[PDB]
Amino acid sequence: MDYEVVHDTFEVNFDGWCNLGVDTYLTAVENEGNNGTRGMMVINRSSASDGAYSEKGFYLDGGVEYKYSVFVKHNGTGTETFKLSVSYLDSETEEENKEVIATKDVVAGEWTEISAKYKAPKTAVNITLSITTDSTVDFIFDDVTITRKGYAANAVLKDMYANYFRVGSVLNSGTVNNSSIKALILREFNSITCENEMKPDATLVQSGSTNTNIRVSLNRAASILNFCAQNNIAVRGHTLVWHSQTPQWFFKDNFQDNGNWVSQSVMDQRLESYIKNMFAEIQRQYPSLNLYAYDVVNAAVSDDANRTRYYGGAREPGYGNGRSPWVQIYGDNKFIEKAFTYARKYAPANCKLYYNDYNEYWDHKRDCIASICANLYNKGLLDGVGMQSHINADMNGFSGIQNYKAALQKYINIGCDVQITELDISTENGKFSLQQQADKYKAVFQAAVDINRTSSKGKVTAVCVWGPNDANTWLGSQNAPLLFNANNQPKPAYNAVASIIPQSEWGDGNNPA
Ligand SMILES: O[C@@H]1[C@@H](O)[C@H](O[C@@H]2CO[C@@H](O[C@@H]3CO[C@@H](O)[C@H](O)[C@H]3O)[C@H](O)[C@H]2O)OC[C@H]1O
Ligand SMILES: [Ca+2]
Repeated sequence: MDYEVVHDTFEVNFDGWCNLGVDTYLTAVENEGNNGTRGMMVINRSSASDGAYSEKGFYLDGGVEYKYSVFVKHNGTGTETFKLSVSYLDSETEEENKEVIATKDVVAGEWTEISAKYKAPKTAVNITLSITTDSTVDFIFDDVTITRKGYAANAVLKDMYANYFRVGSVLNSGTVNNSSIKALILREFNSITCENEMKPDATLVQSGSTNTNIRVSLNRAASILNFCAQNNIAVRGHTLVWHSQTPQWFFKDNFQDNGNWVSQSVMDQRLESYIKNMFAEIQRQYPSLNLYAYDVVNAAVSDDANRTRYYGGAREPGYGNGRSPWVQIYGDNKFIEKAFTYARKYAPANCKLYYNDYNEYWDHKRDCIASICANLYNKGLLDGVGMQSHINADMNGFSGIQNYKAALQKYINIGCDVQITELDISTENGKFSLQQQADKYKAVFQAAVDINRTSSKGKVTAVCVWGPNDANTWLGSQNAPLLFNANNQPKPAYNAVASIIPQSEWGDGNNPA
């Protein structure tokens, strides 16, 4: 058992560990760790199955044997039976099986090692270590260890663009288990956004929320944040307010999907609380994470010209289908400035606040987004406009290079920054070739680089692609819309984008400027 694949020694961050059981609480405390170090306390359990867990899919493969080892300590009376358990999901049967791998009776007051060798089936993905007891006893663990068993800049995006902006991609619960993508991200990208795991419905906790204390959870995001903090990859938060992927109950008097719409002043409380508590938890659990940007409000301007003309861009009130529960409560887009105010209040200083939207180069919508953002920038509330940049491969037309530069320029002319937040470039089911997609990718990065070489005030501080490869895109792979194919081989677009910056100007991707 040579290689060490995991070593969690909670000195800085929670290292990807979550509370098992909706009411269990994890708290990392100084000096309560093994050897006087920082340790991880698990409290408030209410059944032998409650406890703590960590998805380690990033680090553990199916069909491989590992030695799993954790030091634990409890402060009760007599012996406690500790259990280490491993869970996976069978990529065939789609069932979660959890087998207890080590059972060990542990005396009070003493740091003890619990460990065993375990080899999960060849078809196991999402391998998850969890610690529990045979009682509902409180405990503390430290020094989790899993083992087996067998500046010159590189030609990589983050290094090539180190003097210009971060270069981002996206991770999700599924891709976080893909070894091959882990290697890709580490090699190329210095920014990650969670595709879904930081949205309101992935983070809000219904049980026990109240108007002035909305409970939140990073359990869905934790392996990602952990992976990013551990490897010095910056993260964009996505997203605090959005008419989509937000539970209806969040908007209802009794925290139930079918309650009554709440008043504006009730919803102010809940809005502020969600925002305060999201920032508090990120700080609490991943203080070393470079949370460089956050999408405070997402996609609030309507695609409908009638609404941008006569209703300040408000979507239609309601829930689902592009309707907005925010407009349902507030009547209006006034909630936007509210969200940025609370975000300015609780975000770290280095965390830049973005209004993010798509079809951002369509005149009537562009004009409305630019106006909203300029008013916010001027009040000190907003730092940047996010251009989602869900575009196609056509140099001409609705998202062609002209419309796109015009929008990039009008955003930059506000004085704020710009980020290109969710870039993908659809071939429209093969209507456009990979060679034309390469041209559009080259045009877009080239336009960002040009802004940065020109002026001044405004900059493009990130360019991010909405996915790591063509096997993992929300547009479906028939639109092959990213820089790497389904085997992570670089496409023509990658070659193209890698050819814009001369070797002399490359810098340190881990310390971009
Ligand atoms: O059924 C749910 C899926 O539909 C959901 O898929 C995600 C939908 O949101 C996508 O990302 C957005 C794309 O558009 C921009 O306007 C937004 O700012 C982005 O958030 C995301 O890529 C999809 O994966 O997730 C899984 C299901 O529960
Ligand atoms: Ca420790």
